[PDB]
Amino acid sequence: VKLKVFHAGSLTEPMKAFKRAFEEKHPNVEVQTEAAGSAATIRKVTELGRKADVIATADYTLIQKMMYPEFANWTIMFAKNQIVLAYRNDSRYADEINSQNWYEILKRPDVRFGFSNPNDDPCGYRSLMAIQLAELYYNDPTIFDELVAKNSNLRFSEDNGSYVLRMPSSERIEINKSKIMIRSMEMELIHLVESGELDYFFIYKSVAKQHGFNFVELPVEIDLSSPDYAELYSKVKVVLANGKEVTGKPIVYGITIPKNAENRELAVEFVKLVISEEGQEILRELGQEPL
Repeated sequence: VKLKVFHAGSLTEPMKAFKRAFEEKHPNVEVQTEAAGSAATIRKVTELGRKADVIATADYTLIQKMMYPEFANWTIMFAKNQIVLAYRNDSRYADEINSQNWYEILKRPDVRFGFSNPNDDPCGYRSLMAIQLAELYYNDPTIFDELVAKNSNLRFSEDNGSYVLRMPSSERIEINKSKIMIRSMEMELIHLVESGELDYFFIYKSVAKQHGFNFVELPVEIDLSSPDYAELYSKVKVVLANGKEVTGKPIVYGITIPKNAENRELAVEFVKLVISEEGQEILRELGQEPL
């Protein structure tokens, strides 16, 4: 039996461990995993005609938003994460950057950075959310302006302390290639930093640690990690090109079994593994703390 599991890119390393654990208990099963940004992952089912047994996203709310009621009808929340700014030892100004000067380093004309496509990937909208929340935290209304809006056609508008970014369609996104690179999913940015095409990238802390990158921790007030800062996070919103609206929220992953799953019984057992104490420990060892 082939169990089809489509998941957020940031779940790639945990999914290797889940596959191994599951196949140990179920010798007649091959877990077939595919990584993509969580919205692109869900569109495999909602637009590209695929059948999946398990969908796992980096933002639990996308399952309800994009799949209910025709393709799914429940979601289980699991795991947390945190946005950081990652780099290599050889990245320009690596020896200088810290939590106080990070946005000044990124503004330098000889520094290149990346983030993923918000239309496809929660890490991408969360990265833009964090940079805009920085304007509030540092009381500096030029950070998003100078890093992103002047280097793209991505812009937040402001009203009484709340901010909204309306995404262009993915084909209409424009980026200044001398400063920024984007990819559909955050995991693709790893290759660009490893090749030297980027100095820095916005990424989850878990992935930075898994892949051995250095990173700067961003303030808890902007990095979407903590339930205790939900009221600050909620001051930013991104309207994705498909019209779905995502608000800044503490990062919480989600899992479901689609209505068209072919292997429902085994899918139930796989979901049980992910959310079990064993699954929580797999995730914790790989850098994602439990709810």
